[PDB]
Amino acid sequence: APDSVDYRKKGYVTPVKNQGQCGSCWAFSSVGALEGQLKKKTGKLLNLSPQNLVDCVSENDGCGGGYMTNAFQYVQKNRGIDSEDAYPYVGQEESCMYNPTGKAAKCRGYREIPEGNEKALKRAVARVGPVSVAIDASLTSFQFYSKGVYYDESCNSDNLNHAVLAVGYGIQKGNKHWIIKNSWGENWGNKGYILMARNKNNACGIANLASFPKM
Ligand SMILES: *[C@]1(=O)[C]N(S(=O)(=O)C2=N[C]=[C][C]=[C]2)[C][C][C][C]1[N]C(=O)[C]([C][C]([C])[C])[N]C(=O)C1=[C]C2=C([C]=[C][C]=[C]2)O1
Repeated sequence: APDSVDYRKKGYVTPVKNQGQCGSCWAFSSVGALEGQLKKKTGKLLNLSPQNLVDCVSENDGCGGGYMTNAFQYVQKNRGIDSEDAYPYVGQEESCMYNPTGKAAKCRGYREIPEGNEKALKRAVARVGPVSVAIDASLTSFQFYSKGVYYDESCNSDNLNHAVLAVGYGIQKGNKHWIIKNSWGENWGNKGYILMARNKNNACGIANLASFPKM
């Protein structure tokens, strides 16, 4: 077989989604990883509730931003995360209204990939499934990406400002990459996804704050 992987072909990744005017990328990145482990464990692909996270992970700041680890920790000690269906995404923080009745998954903690180590991230994506990663999506070059293996010498691995999901990795025009599921609607980039540079000195800090939930 090939030196690459794509969990979209295993039905691990739900349809692209759109944050709207809410800094909820962390929530979508978290839901993404959770959904992947859920499919892997129960064989059912399902959208988990990003709003549940936005309104209940108090260690984060709702539409102000957050970390995926805090999100996984929350799911763990809250002993559950509601499904999208049971806790719709309204794109604006409101009081926590988590309901045990709509629980569609749980977490048993999380593991973090060694900072800046793309080989470790590769192994993780291989062993586990979709992995949450943080990146530098400042550059306008990132803003209107549409195809190819994105790479911009101007990216700053120290400037992590967006949270997304790594659902695979491979090669293209002889370009090693990471298969990234963004959350700015299917309309953005190649159907919501974007291929980012791999083994290129940790371009855009793809491996500086990666993690996955245990389930
Ligand atoms: C996320 O929604 C990404 N948006 S964005 O609009 O998609 C965008 N992305 C890149 C460049 C420009 C626009 C922007 C900001 C909100 C949000 N980002 C985050 O939540 C990041 C996530 C990664 C760095 C891990 N984290 C925070 O901003 C953050 C973490 C916090 C916090 C407040 C309190 C506690 C933890 O903010």
